[PDB]
Amino acid sequence: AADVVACGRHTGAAVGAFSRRRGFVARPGQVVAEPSADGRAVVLNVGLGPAGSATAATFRAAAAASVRAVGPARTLRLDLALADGSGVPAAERARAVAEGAVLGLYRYDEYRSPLAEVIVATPERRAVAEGLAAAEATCLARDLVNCPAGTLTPPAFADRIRELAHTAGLDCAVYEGAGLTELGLTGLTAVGRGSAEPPRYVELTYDPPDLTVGLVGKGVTFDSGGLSLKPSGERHAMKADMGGAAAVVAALTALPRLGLPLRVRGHLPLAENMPDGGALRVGDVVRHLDGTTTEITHTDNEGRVVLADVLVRASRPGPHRSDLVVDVATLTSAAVHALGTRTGALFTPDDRLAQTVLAASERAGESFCRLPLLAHERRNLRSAVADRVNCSHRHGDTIQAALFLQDFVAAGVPWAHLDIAAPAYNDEGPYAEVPYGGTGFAVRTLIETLRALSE
Amino acid sequence: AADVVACGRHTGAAVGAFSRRRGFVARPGQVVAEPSADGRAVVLNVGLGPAGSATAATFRAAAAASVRAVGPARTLRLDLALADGSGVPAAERARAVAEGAVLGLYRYDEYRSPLAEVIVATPERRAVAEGLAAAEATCLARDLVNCPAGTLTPPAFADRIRELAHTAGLDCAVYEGAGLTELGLTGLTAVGRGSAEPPRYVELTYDPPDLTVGLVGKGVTFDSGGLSLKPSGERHAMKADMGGAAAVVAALTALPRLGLPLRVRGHLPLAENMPDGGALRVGDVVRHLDGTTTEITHTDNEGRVVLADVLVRASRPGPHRSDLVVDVATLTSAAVHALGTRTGALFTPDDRLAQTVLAASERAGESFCRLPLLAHERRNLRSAVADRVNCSHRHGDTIQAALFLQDFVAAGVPWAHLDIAAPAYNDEGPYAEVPYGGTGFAVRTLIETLRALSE
Amino acid sequence: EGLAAAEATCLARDLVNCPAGTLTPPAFADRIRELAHTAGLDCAVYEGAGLTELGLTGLTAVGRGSAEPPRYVELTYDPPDLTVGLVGKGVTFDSGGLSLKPSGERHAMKADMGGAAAVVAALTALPRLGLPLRVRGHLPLAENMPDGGALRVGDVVRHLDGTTTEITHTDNEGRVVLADVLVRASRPGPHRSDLVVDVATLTSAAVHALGTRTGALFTPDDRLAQTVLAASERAGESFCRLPLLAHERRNLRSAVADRVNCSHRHGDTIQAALFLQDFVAAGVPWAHLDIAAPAYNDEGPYAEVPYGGTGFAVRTLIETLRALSE
Ligand SMILES: [Mn+2]
Ligand SMILES: [Mn+2]
Ligand SMILES: [Mn+2]
Ligand SMILES: [Mn+2]
Ligand SMILES: [Mn+2]
Ligand SMILES: [Mn+2]
Repeated sequence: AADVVACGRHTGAAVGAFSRRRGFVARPGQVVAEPSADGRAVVLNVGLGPAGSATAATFRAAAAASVRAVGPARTLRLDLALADGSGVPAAERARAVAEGAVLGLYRYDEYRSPLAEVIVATPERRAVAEGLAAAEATCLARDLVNCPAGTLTPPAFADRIRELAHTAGLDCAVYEGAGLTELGLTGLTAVGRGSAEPPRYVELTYDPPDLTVGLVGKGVTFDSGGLSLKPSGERHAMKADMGGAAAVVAALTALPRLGLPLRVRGHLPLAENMPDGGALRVGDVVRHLDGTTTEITHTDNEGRVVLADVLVRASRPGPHRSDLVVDVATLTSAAVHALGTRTGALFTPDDRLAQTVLAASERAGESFCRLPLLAHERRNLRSAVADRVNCSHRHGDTIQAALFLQDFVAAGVPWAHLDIAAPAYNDEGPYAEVPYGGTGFAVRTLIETLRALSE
Repeated sequence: AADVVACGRHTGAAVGAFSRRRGFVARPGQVVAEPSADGRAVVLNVGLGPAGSATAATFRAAAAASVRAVGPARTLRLDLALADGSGVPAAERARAVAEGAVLGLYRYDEYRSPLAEVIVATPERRAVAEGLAAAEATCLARDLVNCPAGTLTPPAFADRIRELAHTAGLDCAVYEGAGLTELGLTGLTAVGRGSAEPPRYVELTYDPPDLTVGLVGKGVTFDSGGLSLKPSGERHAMKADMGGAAAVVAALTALPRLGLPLRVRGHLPLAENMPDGGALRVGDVVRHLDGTTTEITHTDNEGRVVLADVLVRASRPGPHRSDLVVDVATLTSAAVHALGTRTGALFTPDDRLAQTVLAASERAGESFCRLPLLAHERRNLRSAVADRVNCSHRHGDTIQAALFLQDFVAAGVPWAHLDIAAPAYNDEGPYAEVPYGGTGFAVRTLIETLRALSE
Repeated sequence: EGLAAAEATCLARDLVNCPAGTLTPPAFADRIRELAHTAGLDCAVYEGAGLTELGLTGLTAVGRGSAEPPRYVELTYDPPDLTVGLVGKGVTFDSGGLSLKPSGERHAMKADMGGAAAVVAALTALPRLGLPLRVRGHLPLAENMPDGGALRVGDVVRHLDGTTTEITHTDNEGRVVLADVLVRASRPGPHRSDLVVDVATLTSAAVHALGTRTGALFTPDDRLAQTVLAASERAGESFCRLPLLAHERRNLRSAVADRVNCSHRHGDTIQAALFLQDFVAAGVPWAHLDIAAPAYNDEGPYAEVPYGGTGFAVRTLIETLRALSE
């Protein structure tokens, strides 16, 4: 039995006397190992819960639990997708089992000083291939987020995107120094100025021969806070503030494999936010690409300032025309207080786009909830000096940040904003298919959203 | 095989192909379950590490890991103590396996809305019986510490000690109200006054027909801080501030089973420290039983004030004469900063008593380190008003608290002080034989110390 | 002998009291060079590219944020008459780095080179005493400053022994700086350092338990412990031994590297000692002296101790080296 075989069991399914004696009750993610019938290999009995309540997430989580229980085995065959009786069709089971296996195997050992084959048993080969690709993209995002900021600097991150673009056949332009200055991304330049690592701006285009979607990803490779320095003695995953950029890049790398008939452009501002003799100051004013002005009332609300000019560039009327814009950003720390650590916030004025993103997230097994663009919170954007502030010092910053970003989206362009600060990094232990640390959150939601949009 | 049999394996010992295929490498506490040879029951292979490095703690921890992996089995036989090859003699193996099994099975489910038999296989029946008794005493302390303070009030705790004394044949006197006032325990009375639950004082004596040892246990059943109220938003196990009293009571309950030829008296001041219109005030002075005075500079350093008069009573020259005094107290929060969460502090001027307690702790597998009674820290006891303060507001409070207690021990009486604030409560997850929450720390050290003293 | 021991102590007092803007790492290296020359001690100063070649990546990473570049100095007392290695933490100014020390709390940030001061001063006294033993001083010198190019939380240092440390708090910089020096000092090689003692104003957690006038001693070697403690008694300096608790190693674990420089949990004094232990070559006896609190007296003068820099550990070291030479 190829070293280890993992069998999915719904509640009520038969297992041997040994599994029963060990307490196997088919609880989701429960794994009991036993010798195979011939005594030459290992069987894992893996719980899928009641058949009537099982979802694709159940299969995804059960696959992750299987690969975690593999021990020193060289080969693992997952039969989980062959369990029927639930409402989850075979193709969705196969896709989810494939995702969960890759996501569950993920390790980040690059900075530390025998499993050779995972096989998914199913006729749904296409679904398996899609699952593997989606999960591999997620793991790419995980690597990028986990990467120490001293390795993944803005220049190094730009180089990495260039290499990934080259592999995938994606068109890539990297802007730096004077070339960057010409673009008028004054938020990026101002925020990035304090650091010894100069900022970068990268555009990625997936453009198959077969609507144009713009993806904007916040790539603050290290967020210290700037002069409004993050308190020492509080823990912050400061290197993880490029999770939005990671999600966008990774999603873009998966599109050529899927062959989606839609044009997608990625827009990635990359910078460090550092304290320094030449750092952006509280009370300074940024004049943005659209001529409007932002007073910097708190240097740690840097992401919205960096994204502003990119949203103008991405959405402005011009050559070939981006029909809709989605931004992804580890933007706000206020959200998590209400929503908790595992749910992202979705903002959009477009109800059908909201539905498209939420349904995409459900298929992907990623938790989002929509928050309203409350008109009465615009009063908290007011500045005594400029057109707006980047920080009100009042409650409601998650909503205020969304309204701030909305100011820079050209009139009539459908737009959605994904604030993923909390779910982008897991500071608790591993659970299900999610490791400690960088999660790659939103990659799969984005892929699913782009699929629906292409249909 | 009696549902489940647990086999101890040192590194290099033979296991079946299944255990090897699962990755069993005899790592301490590693458990791999497999069917028995006849297919009718369960075998647990349990790691004991290399034979040359195994200690009694290894066996204790391996036993705890065994009982945790039992599943729904009705009977468990531990063969762990029959593994030889290590330096741990058979009797010590049996004692430790017995302790670990009971300690590992411990659960505290009283306030929540199939295992019927654990058997230890060995000829060392006496050692097993001693291990079970020591562990049962530890679990009694665990229950007392875990108990909600609203259930274990000072009056209710006094009643519980009375019941335990009655079972064991121990002489017990409970003092309350006017009877308590007569004893002159003015620290206890002053600290306890703010609460609606009145304080208690309990004396327990083990007095077999076969030296007199005095045990003093801090029994603050709930420490809010008093008027110097503990900051809300910081977590404190305020109900666990009676861990010292718990350890002393539990140790006393084990002595009749062991039949130690020594007289041991327990002295237990019990109170709540609460804010109230009538609570002890910052700047108030307590006149103690020896006529000396303490200025209350911080109401949250209440334990030393409560213990002071009890130490005078316990050590004063008088009827039958207590030859040595050991106090146990969850006293200080400063210690943990240096020593960490799993090590108690030991203070004594007596080098041979220090050695006796430390060696006892080693046998028991409880971590202590001796701290010095630094003469230059007495300057931090000075008060502008009284003979001493209960808080210097300077670094070194763990040492200062010990010196404070030393003031009340009658001249020439050997004395040791055990500060166990951190190890008395585990606020991390369970590990080895230690659960989350109340640990019963110091019970086994005390029993081992009294054994050595009786020899 | 008393005058010489006290004069060495006063040299350490001067070095600690010196404003950090005067006693920069380059200036401190120059001062050691001058003191070595007086005493007849062999001295090598490493800087820039020459420093880079040594692979002291902890020192370089910690020191990078400052405008004052780091230095590394080796001092050898080598009379014609065992080889003892002394490692001294020389952070000439510890601001905290990006994990910046809170403003409104008082810290003697210039005093974070007290360990280096004690080692240098002890070495200057040896030629006067004529002790028959070879003693090498190893002094990493740097400023820990916030800057656009400062070491970041989450960065990984790859040390001279190939092992890795994740920087979870930039204010636990001393252990990171000392790591590579301990590898260099203890590695098997030419003439062979038989034992290593490090002295460092390392930890702020200790003082909570021990108070302001007592240093912490760590060593797995019971006889070396006794030698140092008895030396301290003769010198009138207060130390207490703390255990190298095996169960505190779990708090060194990192999700990314081989270890962290900060657990954000209780027990950092012990954890820091275990961290340093990782870099001492197998079989080399080692002791660690954590003297953050007693190195600087922030209360008024008492007895023979002034306000400010105390020169703590100089006399203990001299007494320890005397006993070791006998
Ligand atoms: Mn920020
Ligand atoms: Mn940010
Ligand atoms: Mn208290
Ligand atoms: Mn208390
Ligand atoms: Mn520091
Ligand atoms: Mn330092």
